[PDB]
Amino acid sequence: SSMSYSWTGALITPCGPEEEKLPINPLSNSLLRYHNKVYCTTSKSASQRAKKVTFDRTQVLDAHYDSVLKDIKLAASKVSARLLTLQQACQLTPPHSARSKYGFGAKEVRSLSGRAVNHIKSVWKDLLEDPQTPIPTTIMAKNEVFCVDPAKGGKKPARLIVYPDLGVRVCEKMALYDITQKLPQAVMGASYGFQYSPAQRVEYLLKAWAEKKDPMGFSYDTRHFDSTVTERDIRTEESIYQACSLPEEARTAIHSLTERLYVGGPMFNSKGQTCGYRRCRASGVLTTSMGNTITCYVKALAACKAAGIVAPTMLVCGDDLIVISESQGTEEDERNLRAFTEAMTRYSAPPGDPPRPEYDLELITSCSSNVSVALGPRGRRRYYLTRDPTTPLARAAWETVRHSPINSWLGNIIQYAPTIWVRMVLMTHFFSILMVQDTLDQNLNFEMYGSVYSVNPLDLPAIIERLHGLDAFSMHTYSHHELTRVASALRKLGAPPLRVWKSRARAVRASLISRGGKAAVCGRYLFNWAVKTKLKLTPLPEARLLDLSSWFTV
Ligand SMILES: [Mn+2]
Ligand SMILES: [Mn+2]
Repeated sequence: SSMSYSWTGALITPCGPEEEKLPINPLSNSLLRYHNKVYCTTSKSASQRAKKVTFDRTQVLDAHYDSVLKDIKLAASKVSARLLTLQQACQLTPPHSARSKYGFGAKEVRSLSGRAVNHIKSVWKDLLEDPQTPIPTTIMAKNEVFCVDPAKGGKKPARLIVYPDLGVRVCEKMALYDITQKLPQAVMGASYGFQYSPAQRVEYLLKAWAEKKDPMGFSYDTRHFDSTVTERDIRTEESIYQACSLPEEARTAIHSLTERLYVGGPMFNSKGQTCGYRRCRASGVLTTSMGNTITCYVKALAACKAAGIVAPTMLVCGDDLIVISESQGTEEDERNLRAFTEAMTRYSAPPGDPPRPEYDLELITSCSSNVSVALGPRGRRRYYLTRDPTTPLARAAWETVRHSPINSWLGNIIQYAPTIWVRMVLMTHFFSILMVQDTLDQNLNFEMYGSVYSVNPLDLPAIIERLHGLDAFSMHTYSHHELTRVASALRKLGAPPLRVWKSRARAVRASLISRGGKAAVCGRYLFNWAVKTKLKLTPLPEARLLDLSSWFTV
């Protein structure tokens, strides 16, 4: 039926300047050596991406899909959602959000400037009055950093980002922001993945695994998910939104945004030239995350019915899915997963990599992470969330005139504090850098799900205990998979091996302790793994007074 995109031949041009690596990387050339391997995706590869995601979608639904969709609409109907005032929506605009073609930017929006408020007022009226004229969007290449993979062609091409003007983005929040805060939990409950901290995610997956008599689990991820979303998927998303109790003015704007923006529209490059036409999800609209997660859930739950998955417990984040279910024996499990994949392919969610049943929790990777196991000194098994450290380490080494990688370091330290690579490598490097700079007490930003939280490095012990438990400071015996992966990624990036990081951490620890105060607490808690004679760590009173509850929610 419909093509995901069509193209005029105009270039996807850069949105301003694209940074050069410099001949010296002074903050990370003591972390790793192979800086040649660290690269940033740019508009230069945007055309290769465009080719890869342009294809004809043919979508065939069935009675399982219809039954699931009915249950989801009924679940939606329990939600009451309100319009945000124009001013409320204005003040949720991030401080550096891309400015408007109409001579104002995020600063004016956040301060309720007269010019910006009046312009947005007219954008909203036009939404209530015109349910049809397509809204123009800008297309740009995502700039993000990876390590070269020769096994996969060297450098990945940049993702495509598609977004409307700042005035429209404010209007989207007026109509749909409150729905984004309520709909996913309402239709998915515990299956909604973007409500869990790493430790809570682990706990959820362990609980599901344990309650199967004979558990089987698998992961599923869709190839180029946004381009596989059909105009009919998007209209079905509106009908799920419309299932909630909404004032009529919201219903009118929701429909108008769907027909004029969400289902498709023309795309212009940063130079204003017409560039193509979109008939799929625009990654950049307010409903991208919620839409992906709900549509993924509809298709996946229906495909579970198609395939005969027994007693499925799901975890869905965007287009990432884990299903833990009752095994029917490996032979039927293999067939069922093929049925699952075939059904998802009919629903227009074809697989990136073919899914495979697994019977060991460590071997299932979803949303770029997996559960692993370490011991204490106790022999007591402790489970925690980890991931391949390759991309975390590459981003740790991106340094330009415009970009400092230190927030990146801190983010990984916070999210993956129990891991051996954070504890021995990133933590060691982080405190070493900040000590030599004498900036240990200068706050840094932790960035997660579009929010920024101010963090003082010297509070990391309390933050980590609050998020991960004191066990995060005493994991002893890591798993074979995890040791292999971490050693391999350090070799791949030219970083010192773990034994060298141990020697460095002994020195960092001694320096931290010698400074007394909070710094000494960092040394004793975060680097207890480094010394032969372990100190007995006790609960930190400050951790009880931390409300980190919004850090890993939307
Ligand atoms: Mn995907
Ligand atoms: Mn994915």
